[PDB]
Amino acid sequence: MASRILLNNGAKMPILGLGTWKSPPGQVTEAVKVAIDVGYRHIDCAHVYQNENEVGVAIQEKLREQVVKREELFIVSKLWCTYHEKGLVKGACQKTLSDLKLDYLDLYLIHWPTGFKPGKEFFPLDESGNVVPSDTNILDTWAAMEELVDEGLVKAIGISNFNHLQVEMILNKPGLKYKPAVNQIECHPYLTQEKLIQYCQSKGIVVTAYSPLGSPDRPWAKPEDPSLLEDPRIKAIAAKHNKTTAQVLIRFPMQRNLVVIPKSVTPERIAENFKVFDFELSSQDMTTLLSYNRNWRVCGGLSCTSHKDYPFH
Ligand SMILES: NC(=O)c1ccc[n+]([C@@H]2O[C@H](COP(=O)([O-])OP(=O)(O)OC[C@H]3O[C@@H](n4cnc5c(N)ncnc54)[C@H](OP(=O)(O)O)[C@@H]3O)[C@@H](O)[C@H]2O)c1
Ligand SMILES: O=C(O)COc1cc(F)ccc1C(=O)NCc1cccc([N+](=O)[O-])c1
Repeated sequence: MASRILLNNGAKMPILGLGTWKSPPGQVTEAVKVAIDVGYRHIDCAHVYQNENEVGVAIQEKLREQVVKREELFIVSKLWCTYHEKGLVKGACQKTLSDLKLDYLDLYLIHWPTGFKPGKEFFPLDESGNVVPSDTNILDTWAAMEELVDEGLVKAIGISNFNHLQVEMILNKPGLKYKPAVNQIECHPYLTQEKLIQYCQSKGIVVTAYSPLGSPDRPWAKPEDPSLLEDPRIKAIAAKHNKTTAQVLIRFPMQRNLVVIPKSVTPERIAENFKVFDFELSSQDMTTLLSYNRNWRVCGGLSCTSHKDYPFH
């Protein structure tokens, strides 16, 4: 298992990265420092996570310390929904760059296909509680992303939470200049994504799996929800291989040619989660894990279901 995957922009992307959604601002600097110290070279970020400044402190310190060189890091961020208009994309990218202490991003994603009304609120609401859409579509937002490549702000551009038809819309865009390098989607044994993964891979788009552990710290968790880390069937595979359940859950997407971005702020788990390059799941293990699919989503976007571009109908 090589550590990097070749993207369709000619650059290589580390297949294991550190997630940062929900990482508290007072803990994420040390989390990223530890991650870099123990071998991580890819950090997944977003403006909406409200902690990019603190992620950036860690990156800058490790560059200053010469623990790593900038060209060895692969830093990803995402354009939030309230910045889909053409005139807002560059400034949104530049705010993320400033916060992360970077001159360029390795990859910048459209975070969700849904555009929302610009303003201070990340979820602008009407008086009845619906999110207020923007009238800017995915194709014009994509053209604005292409400009960022042509200005040197980002090395690669991609998409996130785009369904099959939305990916195809991008690929079929009149005058398309750069194909998306990545589609970052939720993926784990309860949401195995065979159809969307095969489509993206067949077009040369690399898939990144988010919430690979089932996001046990998601803010909307309910007790009746299934739990990957506690599933006896997955624990049994881990025991057979003398690895933790989390390690199995991270290795699983790796063997599907996916990138995977487990989140932790716990030093011992950050290190544990990286120790996944030294064992192999069998084909039978892989098919068994795939069999657990139930189309269960951490990020279901249930408050966004009437948006013309809601992705999960
Ligand atoms: N593009 C998108 O729309 C989108 C959506 C969701 C997520 N993402 C990205 O994907 C990343 C990962 O997804 P996620 O944050 O939803 O959840 P996740 O990575 O599936 O799970 C994170 C949770 O698992 C715990 N954990 C981590 N390693 C563990 C281990 N070895 N043993 C036991 N528990 C462990 C963490 O606890 P501690 O931190 O307390 O250790 C945290 O509670 C995000 O942080 C974000 O970067 C992107
Ligand atoms: O979107 C992520 O990366 C994780 O989830 C969130 C993180 C945040 F910091 C804030 C909000 C979310 C969240 O609600 N994310 C879910 C979401 C967002 C936008 C649109 C949709 N949609 O289905 O169209 C869904």
